[PDB]
Amino acid sequence: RPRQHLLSLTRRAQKHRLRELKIQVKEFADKEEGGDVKAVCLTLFLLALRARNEHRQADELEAIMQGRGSGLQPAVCLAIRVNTFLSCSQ
Amino acid sequence: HINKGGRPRQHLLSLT
DNA sequence: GGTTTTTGTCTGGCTTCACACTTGATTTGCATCACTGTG
DNA sequence: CACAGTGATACAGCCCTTAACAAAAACCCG
DNA sequence: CACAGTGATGCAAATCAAGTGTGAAGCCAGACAAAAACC
DNA sequence: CGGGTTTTTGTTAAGGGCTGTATCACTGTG
Repeated sequence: RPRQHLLSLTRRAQKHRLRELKIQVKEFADKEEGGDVKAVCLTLFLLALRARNEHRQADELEAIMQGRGSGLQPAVCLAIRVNTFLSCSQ
Repeated sequence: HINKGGRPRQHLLSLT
């Protein structure tokens, strides 16, 4: 049977394409980086995303992995509401 | 073996 | 039938999230009020 | 020399690949 | 029976902060074992 | 004290793609 799309695969049915890769991934992480796998994959994914010209997604991932800056201050929300010529209902 | 020196290896998340 | 893919399981051990009770202490949502503006 | 718009358009800035080389900072040991 | 505002007010609904011990869920180990679409 | 080794950062040019800003003749309260 021909293979299907990788994203459409379930959580369990996608480990047998990555079994033959995580071995060298983690041995490289041990021998060169120190042992971290999530961090080195973060670096690789940021590099791939920036090469693909998806800097918006790269910045979103950087923000979510770093301290979450989500949420605007009430003062700046009021500043936007007043300077952008907006009304309360809008 | 003799140590040849070199710059220390920082965390991969701390580089450019 | 062959071949490849796709799900299923196996037990001990680990981490990670939800809740079981209670009492307040807030934050947030939405209806109400008499009006406008284009004729 | 009022000052903050008003929106479509075009050009500049910043950044990614190729690959080989160059300038520069941190330890080791004679 | 126009309809989308217009913002302040006030009450009701929702979420949470405080205490620790549980349950409930996802995943890890490497390996074995059934369904399903093309020849 | 300074080569020697290792690691960090930048540089050269041809193209592609996203993002930011200047430019054009106008507006209104008079």
